Amino acid sequence: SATPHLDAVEQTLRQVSPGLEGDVWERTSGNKLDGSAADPSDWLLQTPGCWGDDKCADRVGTKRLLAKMTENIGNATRTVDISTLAPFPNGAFQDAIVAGLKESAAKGNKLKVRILVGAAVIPSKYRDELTAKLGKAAENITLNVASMTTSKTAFSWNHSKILVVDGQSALTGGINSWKDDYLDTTHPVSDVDLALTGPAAGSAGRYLDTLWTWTCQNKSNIASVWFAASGNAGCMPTMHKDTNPKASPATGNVPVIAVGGLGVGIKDVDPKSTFRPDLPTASDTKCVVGLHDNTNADRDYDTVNPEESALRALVASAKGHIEISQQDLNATCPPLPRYDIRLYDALAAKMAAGVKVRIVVSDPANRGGYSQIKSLSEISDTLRNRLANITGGQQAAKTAMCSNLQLATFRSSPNGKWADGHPYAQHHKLVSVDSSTFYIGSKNLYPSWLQDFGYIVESPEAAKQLDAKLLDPQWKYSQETATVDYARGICNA
Ligand code: WO5
Repeated sequence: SATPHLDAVEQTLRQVSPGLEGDVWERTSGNKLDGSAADPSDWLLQTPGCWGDDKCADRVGTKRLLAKMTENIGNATRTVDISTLAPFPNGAFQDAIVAGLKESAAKGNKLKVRILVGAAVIPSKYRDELTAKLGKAAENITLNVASMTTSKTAFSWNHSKILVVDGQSALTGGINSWKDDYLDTTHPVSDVDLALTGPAAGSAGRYLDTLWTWTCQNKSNIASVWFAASGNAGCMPTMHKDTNPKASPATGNVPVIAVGGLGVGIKDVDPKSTFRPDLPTASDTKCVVGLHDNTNADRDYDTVNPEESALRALVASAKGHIEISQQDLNATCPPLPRYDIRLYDALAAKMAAGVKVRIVVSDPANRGGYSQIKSLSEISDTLRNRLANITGGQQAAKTAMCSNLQLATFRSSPNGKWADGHPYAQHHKLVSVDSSTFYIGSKNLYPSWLQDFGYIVESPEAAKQLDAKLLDPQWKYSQETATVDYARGICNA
């Protein structure tokens, strides 16, 4: 196979969540990473993209992200489908959406549009604001806007950040459309989306139909859903299926696995799954005895959240090296368990076999929204303890870890903080293996029980562009904070 990593992941997903294939996860061929002729790596919609400069003067990343949002929407002929985490898009994010919608309306197109947010008056106000800003272009648009909560007790609601146009183009990643955190600030959050086209955009459209089908079903229950539409328009549970081809056109040669999760409160189990996991044991992840742990001790939860298993399978597929860039690997407990045991066990299995692991997280000084640990020791201790189970003791665990781990906090320039004195915040949900296959999406590696979505792309060419444009500049500046770095013999943990 040309695609050993996807092959492995796909075999896992089909055992975990067979009934969700097509809708919540899906393998496709024939896609394209959607970069420009001039800078073919600029499918990689990183922000801010001001490497080396503690003042972030030239934000080539941000500029390209907003331009690409506008360009994709402006090319719509039928549908625009947006999900994010509340608040609703504002600032220049909202401006980009408005500009795109006006452009499409001026090219003669009549559009259906869905905008869905997860959250803990807002929707109708956002609809009205958008409608006002569109002017005459609003006459062309059938709009649905909604906020939703699927479980109050599991803190479950939409967390995906997706923009799909005509079922053909898709932008997704970790970026919320929040002007204060990303744009109008001298300490912008560092994050990444990707832009693709092809059948894998269809996959995202079918994922969004899954969420909207639940949302429209629950639209009269105020505790669950707040819905607003333009004119006399109804809720559109299946806009994608109804408006776009099931057979999405091919655009390139890139193979992709789309994968998401349904969180808690949409669907409790995949009734088709016969998955029978070995559930790891004995860790110190559950800080309190009362907590129900969906991440580590709920088989049914896995079957409706294939993304957790997909990310653990991506790690397990690595033959040489794994790079992980996250806000955090660990969650705040309560209400969540501190870590995903199976993920740390998969990383430990890899280091024990000499596969190199790099983890870069957000500076704990953020705490200090954008960090959930006090110290990198909270990561290294856990990896060491899980390594001890398979290397025969704590000493052999520490040696394996020091010979195979790079663990650090993020910086984007030579300075320990931004020039304005605020720590760098990082929010990527990024995993790359073997300079071959990578995940970009909204699903954090720390325990979380939300509706999420992302893509796993197997393309050494694209993975090399990801190295040059993101992971290499990240390590260049971030390596100075490392507590463990096998490449320089640092072992302070
Ligand atoms: O949008 W998210 O965990 O990646 O709530 O900060």
